[PDB]
Amino acid sequence: MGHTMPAHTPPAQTAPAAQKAGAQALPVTVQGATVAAVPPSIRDTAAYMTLTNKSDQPIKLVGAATPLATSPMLMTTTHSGGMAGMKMVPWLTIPARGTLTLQRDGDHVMLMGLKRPLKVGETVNITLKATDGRTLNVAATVKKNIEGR
Ligand SMILES: [Cu+]
Repeated sequence: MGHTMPAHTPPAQTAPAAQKAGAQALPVTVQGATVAAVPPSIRDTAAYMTLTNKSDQPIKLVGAATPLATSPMLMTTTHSGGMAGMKMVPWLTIPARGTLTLQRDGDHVMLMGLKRPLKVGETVNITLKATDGRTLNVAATVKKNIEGR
C-alpha cells in the first residue's frame, strides 16, 4: 500500500525478531536442572541450577517431585534469591526478576531422602509445580559437579 507491506514497515527493529520477541512470556525456568549424585554428606542432596526469569511476574514455584528423592524440600539462603534462611521454607516466590542460582548452600532445593542408586551421568525426570498452576516436566541431569569441594 505504501509502506503497507507485509514486511512491516516494522524493521527499524520493532517487529523484532518476532518470532517470539514481544516475549509473550517465557515460563520463568529456562533451565536444565542438575542433581548431585551422593555428596560426601549422606544420601541427602540438592539441585544445582539457576531460575532465569524472562517475564517479570510474582511466580511461586513449590514443587520438585521426582523418582529420585523422597523429601524434596525448598531452601533459600541468598540475599537476591528467595530469602536469607537455609531452612525448610514454604517455598521461594520469585517476585519478578527470579534470576537466582540454586546452589548447595546458597538458595536451592534439597532433594532429601534419596530413594534409589544414582550414576554420575544419568538423567531422571523432575516434575516442578508452581501454584501459579504449572506442572512442568524437566530432565534433571544426575552428576555431582564441583563437590567434595
Ligand atoms: Cu539446604
